[PDB]
Amino acid sequence: SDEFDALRIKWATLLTGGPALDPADSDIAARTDKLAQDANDYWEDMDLSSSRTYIWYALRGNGTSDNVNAVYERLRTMALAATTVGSSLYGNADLKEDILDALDWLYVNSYNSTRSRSAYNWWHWQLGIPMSLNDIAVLLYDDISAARMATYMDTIDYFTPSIGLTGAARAWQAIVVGVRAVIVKDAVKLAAARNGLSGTGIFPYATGGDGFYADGSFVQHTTFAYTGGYGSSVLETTANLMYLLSGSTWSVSDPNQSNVWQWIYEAYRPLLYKGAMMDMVRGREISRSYAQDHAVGHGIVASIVRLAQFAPAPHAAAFKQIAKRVIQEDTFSSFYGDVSTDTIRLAKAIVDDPSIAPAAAPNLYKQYAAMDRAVLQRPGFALGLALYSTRISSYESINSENGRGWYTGAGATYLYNQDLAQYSEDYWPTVDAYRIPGTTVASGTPIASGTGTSSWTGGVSLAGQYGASGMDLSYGAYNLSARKSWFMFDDEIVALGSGISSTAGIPIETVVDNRKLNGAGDNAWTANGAALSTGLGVAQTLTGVNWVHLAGNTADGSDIGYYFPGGATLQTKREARTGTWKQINNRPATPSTAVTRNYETMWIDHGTNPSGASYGYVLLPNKTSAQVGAYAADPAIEIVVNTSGVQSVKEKTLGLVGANFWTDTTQTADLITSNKKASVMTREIADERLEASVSDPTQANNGTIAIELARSAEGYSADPGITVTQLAPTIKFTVNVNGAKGKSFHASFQLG
Ligand SMILES: [Ca+2]
Repeated sequence: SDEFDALRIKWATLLTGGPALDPADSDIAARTDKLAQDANDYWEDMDLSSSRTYIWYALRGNGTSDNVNAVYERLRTMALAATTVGSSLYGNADLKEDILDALDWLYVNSYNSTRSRSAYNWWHWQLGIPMSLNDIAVLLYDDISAARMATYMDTIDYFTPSIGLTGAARAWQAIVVGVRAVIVKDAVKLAAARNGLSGTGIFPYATGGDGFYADGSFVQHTTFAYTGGYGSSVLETTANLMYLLSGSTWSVSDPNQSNVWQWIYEAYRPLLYKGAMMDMVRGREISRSYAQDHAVGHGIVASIVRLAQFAPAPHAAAFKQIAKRVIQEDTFSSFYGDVSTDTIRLAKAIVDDPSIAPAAAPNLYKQYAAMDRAVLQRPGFALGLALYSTRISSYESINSENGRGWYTGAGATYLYNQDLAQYSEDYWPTVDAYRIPGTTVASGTPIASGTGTSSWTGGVSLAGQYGASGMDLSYGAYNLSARKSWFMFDDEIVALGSGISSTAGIPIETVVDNRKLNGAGDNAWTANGAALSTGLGVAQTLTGVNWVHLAGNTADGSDIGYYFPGGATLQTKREARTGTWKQINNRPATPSTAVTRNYETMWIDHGTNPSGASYGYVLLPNKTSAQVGAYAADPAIEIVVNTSGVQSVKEKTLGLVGANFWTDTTQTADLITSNKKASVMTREIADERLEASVSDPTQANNGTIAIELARSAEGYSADPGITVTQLAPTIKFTVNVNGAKGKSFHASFQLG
């Protein structure tokens, strides 16, 4: 034997779980049965005639990349079932041979070097198919003759002989070149595969373009927030290749590989909520039925488990603790239910190890400035905010996918609570895409896929504990502008809207919320203390509303409260909406089955052609009806200002004052004065100290932000970049934001 055979067997185990794959393990056996069934189902439908014109009738068309890719996937599934201990197909020679004959038929009639490397869809021809074929070759290696291996591997080398792309594509090329290298035993190619990981969009942090950013963000395709879509792919592929090579002659030696640990801590951990990977960072993949938030999260944990296998201390350990917690948290979808048998094996080992304790749940406010995203994690809930600007696109839609993604990133708020299923169970193909929670739009009117014309999108973070975001709205498809802010405190989030103006001639509205209800659509809900009808199909206007309470889809942990300072008039409707995934993902393989989900939708009508309109509401997660009423009677927050010049909210109980200044002119919000566009938050501890965080969300200020605070200080300390010019009678300092890329600068002043 040689180190190649050693590596080959290493990858094979990664695919099957290995010989020690305890078939007695409940979950393993369950997974191995689902596997064997799918294989049997395909095998029984195969056209085994030597004169066949296709492998499967439902996937015919030797030139349709979508179909060919699917054909290879099936053959891959069949191979696994034929090589996974415990499978009812393990070692079945007939299956093995039928699979190899299929590959030969495909080589002759579809996948070979006479085809164009760039024919639609190039992705299938260069990455998708090779990844499946390599896996098959590795699994049925022993039963593959030289003559056959040649046709398989020679074809892959033709389509993808090297690594030259970036981000996910580059990683996919690396794993393609790598596994083939192990198969044909090409040390040169194998080394190139290893080096591939050091390229753009992978190990090294990006300061622009595709890749992981130092602030935790992930971008793909230049302007799209993609941590949970393409980022998940880079993570999975990077983890699989690193683990494979680890300890071998071609182990990854690039020091930047430690960046990988940060992706988990900073890029993923904050965007996970009890097993779900937030959709706001999944791009057009939200329109994929097989990749709903929990299915995706399970994939990310699988990757964390893969890294735990070779990562150094104290990372391997932390990875296990994070994985454990997530697996225990997700009571919607069994983590073991949709991951590899090897993942299950390595995961059960972590979960069943009493010495490993579940990591603490994240608790913070984080500003993903590089990708116009922000997140708040608290006990019982998490709020995700998706924005867009001149740097980040509204939404992505290519290959007929995500056709209604319009407002999924235009000031859209995503609330995560104990209703783990909220965004899964066909939320995307049924929800009214024109009414994404938190957004302000021209009623029933879409917008284009692309960046905006405003750079003021981002926010400030106060020690990662609290924060505030803002977005300068101005759509290109039609006329509509506004200043939208969000202030994230401890148990509430305050959304402010000002200067909402339009000449479009289309009724303008701001969505307070749009939640998928229980199967019966009978969730109880109240307004000002009076129960509201729970019937489906009923529309109703609520006038002079101070507060609304909506009972969650779980006995507790998912209720949502809404407080309206100064009262409001809400337009609402509870209805059963029908749709199909094909409607938002028009690809041949997409299921067209109809689904029906219930929704409670609430929004503010700003009328047609409003001028300087505004709004203000507070999201009170998990509070009961009584608690919302109690809050409403003596609210913890207070709106300091809500003009097109400055939006400011104070949180009385915490001594917090947040303010978003929208212009480059001196303005004042409570104790805070700023001379330029800025996002600011202060925390005042009576007669002791005043904390302050400042950021330039535009990421375009090449000088400073001059801030003044209406308090007299004795002393201070501040992050580099900040220069204090005065402490008494008032606090004055400037913030050097040239090249800050939307980061927050902190300062703490000793009052006295
Ligand atoms: Ca509070």
